[PDB]
Amino acid sequence: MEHVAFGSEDIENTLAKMDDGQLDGLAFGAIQLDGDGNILQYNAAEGDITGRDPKQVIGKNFFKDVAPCTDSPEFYGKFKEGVASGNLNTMFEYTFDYQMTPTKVKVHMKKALSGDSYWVFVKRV
Ligand SMILES: *C(=O)/C=C/c1ccc(O)cc1
Repeated sequence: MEHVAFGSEDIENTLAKMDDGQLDGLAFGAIQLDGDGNILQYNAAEGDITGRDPKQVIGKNFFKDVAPCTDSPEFYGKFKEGVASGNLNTMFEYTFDYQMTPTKVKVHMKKALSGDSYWVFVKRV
């Protein structure tokens, strides 16, 4: 076995129905979004490094109301491509340095199978 897997234990499935402790003990924050970039879920992993938390970032747009860096052609860019492609599936090396310290993370976002969503999993590096 290797370290925590990015795709990990079928996140999307565990994020549509949640797991034991809402699978918040992962190493990659799992966030969802609804046709606009409105957070649907966030989990405690990423929210534990920055403190965002889901109940707090709930309603906050993860593109401009939570992270002002994801509103670019590399983060929201591949998101506007996956949303218009009908199968969001992209990743990229990003750095969360918003009002805080310099964070590094390998991102991996895909099209949630809940019916039509968009989740961005950030795996701290
Ligand atoms: C860009 O500045 C992103 C910042 C960010 C993303 C995710 C988090 O949990 C915290 C900050």
